[PDB]
Amino acid sequence: SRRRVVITGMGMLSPLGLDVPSSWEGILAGRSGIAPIEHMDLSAYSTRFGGSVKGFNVEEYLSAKEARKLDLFIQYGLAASFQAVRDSGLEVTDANRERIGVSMGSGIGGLTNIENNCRSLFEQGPRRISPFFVPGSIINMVSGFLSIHLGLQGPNYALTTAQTTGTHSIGMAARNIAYGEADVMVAGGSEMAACGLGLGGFGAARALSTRNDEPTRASRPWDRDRDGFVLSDGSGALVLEELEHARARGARIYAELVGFGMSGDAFHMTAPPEDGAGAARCMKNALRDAGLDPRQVDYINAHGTSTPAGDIAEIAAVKSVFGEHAHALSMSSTKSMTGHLLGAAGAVEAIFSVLALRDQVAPPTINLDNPDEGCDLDLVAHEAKPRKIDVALSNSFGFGGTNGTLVFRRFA
Amino acid sequence: SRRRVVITGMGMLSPLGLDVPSSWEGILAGRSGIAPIEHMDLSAYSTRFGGSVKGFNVEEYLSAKEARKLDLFIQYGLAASFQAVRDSGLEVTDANRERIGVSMGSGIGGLTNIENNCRSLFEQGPRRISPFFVPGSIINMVSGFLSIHLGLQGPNYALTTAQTTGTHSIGMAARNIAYGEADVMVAGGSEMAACGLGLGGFGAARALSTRNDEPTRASRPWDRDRDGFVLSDGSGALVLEELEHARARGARIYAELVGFGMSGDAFHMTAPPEDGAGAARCMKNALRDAGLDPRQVDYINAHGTSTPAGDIAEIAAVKSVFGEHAHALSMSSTKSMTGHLLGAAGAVEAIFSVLALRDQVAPPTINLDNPDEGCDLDLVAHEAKPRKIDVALSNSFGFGGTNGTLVFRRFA
Ligand SMILES: O=C(c1ccco1)N1CCN(C(=O)C2CC2)CC1
Ligand SMILES: O=C(c1ccco1)N1CCN(C(=O)C2CC2)CC1
Repeated sequence: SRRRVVITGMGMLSPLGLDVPSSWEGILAGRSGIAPIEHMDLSAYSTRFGGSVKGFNVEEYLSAKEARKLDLFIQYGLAASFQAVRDSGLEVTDANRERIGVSMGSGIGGLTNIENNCRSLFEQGPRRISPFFVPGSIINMVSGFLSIHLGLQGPNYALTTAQTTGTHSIGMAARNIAYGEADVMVAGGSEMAACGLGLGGFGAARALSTRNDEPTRASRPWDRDRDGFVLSDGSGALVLEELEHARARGARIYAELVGFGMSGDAFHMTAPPEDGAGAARCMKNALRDAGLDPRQVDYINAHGTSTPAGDIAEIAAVKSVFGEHAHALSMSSTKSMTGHLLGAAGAVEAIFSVLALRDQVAPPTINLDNPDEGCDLDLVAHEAKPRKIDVALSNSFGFGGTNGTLVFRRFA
Repeated sequence: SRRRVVITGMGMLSPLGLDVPSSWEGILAGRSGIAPIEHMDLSAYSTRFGGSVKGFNVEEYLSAKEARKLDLFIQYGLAASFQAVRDSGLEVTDANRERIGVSMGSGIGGLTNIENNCRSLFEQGPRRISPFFVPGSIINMVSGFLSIHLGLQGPNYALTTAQTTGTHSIGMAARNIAYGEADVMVAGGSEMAACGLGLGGFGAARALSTRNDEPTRASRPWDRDRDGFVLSDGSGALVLEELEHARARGARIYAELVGFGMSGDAFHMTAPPEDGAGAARCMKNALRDAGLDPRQVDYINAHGTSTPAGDIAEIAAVKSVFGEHAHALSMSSTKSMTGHLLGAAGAVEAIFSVLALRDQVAPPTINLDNPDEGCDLDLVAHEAKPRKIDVALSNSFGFGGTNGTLVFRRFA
């Protein structure tokens, strides 16, 4: 019968910092992690900025020997995973290694490595492709390498649900624990899509902000002058743990994971429906799963990508689900500061939702100078808002019409 | 408690055929689908052959214009999915569409599209990258496009666990039904990795057979002259359905899905342990999940990839799990005929396991001319073996040490 799931450890790389506390400091200060990209020449591209991880030192985590085999998205996912395991205080033993698994996902995986190898193939032939090309680029190798390095023998898998990946990974990993398939899961996502193919591909779709001359102002969820999402890199990982398992070892518990929803829009390959119908179905599934009155929701970490259609769909969904209570809750987009970490967005936003519960503060939506038509909720414009938060919801929506919602609440 | 899950529809593209019955006729005749790869200059490559899908006509499923947006692996996954839904006779309505979801996966997704868009980017710059590059290449777009086309609003996700994908996809979809999160799921996997990048990438790891002179003899699981796997393309999809839901509409039930195991080896990025400890844990987990004694197993569809270490690991795991019963079951590798469909392997092999139950016949391991040291089980060498089969297992092992086992039983 269904067990309770709590969060005992968190880990992160983001455009705002190389761990959770540094990133969260940035979030509560309204700081932008968006800047012109330095790691390649984008003069031919329509978008030349994004949210890069700054000063990542893989030698805090991995031998130079292992690191050279791995795409940046795998390095970032292992960094966040290792942080989360250390933060949890969990000791892996022969007694518990079969009950600890991992589900770290990605939207696009090792696109930098794949591009570099494609260049080698075309210019120099197949004998110049790296022997590590497949295992060093494939999405499941965060799960795989973490399992090998820590000796985790529980369920081992990876999701890829585009911009919903991190939210789905955490929710499904919680179900594994709830249903008795594991006692502990490391779950989240990682992404590093800032190669020519990534910036070029989203650029070809005209999906990205082109505010090159003012990158920190580009991500402006619900602002009338928004012109698309900002591409960002990084990782989030949580240690999810069965409640009695955590209590038995005297774990520090950040919060309880009480609800998870999924739904499909069944609408369009890339566009969310204007009325947010699929997002509303997803949130209602999540709130029913948590056994909650919708009026218990205090804070929503929105998907809030800074696209014209997505941002207004989310207002329409939140009004549909919460009715008059839509005017009492606080909803913000931390993507205003971090940009869109794609498959890692739901993982870092789950962590920000847990810290909102820990610190009783709604992070701001920076850049919200002129809320658009109908964007008249408490969107925490400009500055962090201390407030009572017992229940926090984190939403994600992705290509293929795929929706996820996590519901967290305070634990005492 | 848990609801029962049955298989009511199946769909496939394989190197043996453009549907399930043609593919299965090839399997029971011991036919090879392996041949030199056409319309591609593989002179510079150490492997020049594989399992291609022959004569696929996407316009039976999609308009030319919608097909142009999608990588071949997505086309293949949608073909199998549409076949499976047609075969099930399910009618989607407003009363059930929130209870019908999708989990179609892939191991390495849209290599062909990545190759072609790299070519554009390198020769012409980023403004010639297709607008459809991202949504037409990402792994979750089989689930996405299928849900849009059929109006499915249930759980919508995608796994990517390398060579384990199709097995994990089916098993997790069965959990969604068992635990009441859906009444129907379409689940399975698809793969098209015969580009330069797939053959080049696996070739750089020296993982592939190089038997260019006799491609039909290349895939020879447990044979002493095996020299690595054969890369193949295609897709498998099953309609999974709650038992009372299937009985109520008079569905034709192929078999029951009674068990699912996962485990991580935590051993090595690409190599399984010689003793098959991880595969043994996974099979024991799946039999425990089914409430079955090892003695009740009649037929195993091995992973049986034709690699030196993988094939012998599986013999060790089967001896370990089954003890005095290990010689009484039959175990075969249909990869001897189909080659290795990577993330689609577990999907087509689940279908072959279900048909072994329907037809009371173990498919052959072709090319097993000289069994290797210790390969002394009943590996169904050369020719199909009619026999009693009440319980059939299908095993998958992949990069990262990820394992999956499905347990099927006859239904009456
Ligand atoms: O949790 C870990 C960790 C686990 C295994 C190896 O490192 N760390 C150390 C590395 N960190 C930093 O460098 C902080 C940014 C300053 C973050 C905390
Ligand atoms: O989803 C994507 C993608 C990148 C750009 C557009 O879509 N990728 C591709 C490459 N993949 C792989 O597994 C690597 C090849 C080995 C799967 C994930």
